[PDB]
Amino acid sequence: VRQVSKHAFSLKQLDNPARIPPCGWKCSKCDMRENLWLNLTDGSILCGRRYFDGSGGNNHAVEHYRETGYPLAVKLGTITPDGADVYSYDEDDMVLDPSLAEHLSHFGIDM
Ligand SMILES: O=C(O)CNC(=O)c1ccc(S(=O)(=O)N2CCC(c3ccccc3)CC2)cc1F
Ligand SMILES: [Zn+2]
Repeated sequence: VRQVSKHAFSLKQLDNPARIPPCGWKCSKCDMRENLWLNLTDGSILCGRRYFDGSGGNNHAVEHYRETGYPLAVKLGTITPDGADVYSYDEDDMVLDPSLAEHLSHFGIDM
């Protein structure tokens, strides 16, 4: 079972966030329109990491975590009323975010 993040009840989300619509996303740093991760601190939309077999993206979301420390990201296209795929860069694991509806509503997203 995925464990609840240590950040789920303490996450600081930045002021004056930009709204995120329900589709049309692109990585800000490359052409990818799939495997995109919404950082829950700042609403950045950046591609997933590259793996040893060539799978995955161009590491833009994990690069962004390394620059900012902003720990949680949600995989766009996985959000339903019951949850989403949430990764914690700080905790090195997929995690549950019981505050995900609040965190997504910060960006105008209705789970
Ligand atoms: O990429 C981002 O910026 C944000 N996400 C992540 O860092 C992330 C990290 C780990 C996981 S994992 O442990 O489930 N696993 C997902 C399959 C991976 C795999 C790759 C090649 C062949 C077989 C398996 C191994 C890691 C899922 C993730 F989404
Ligand atoms: Zn990218």
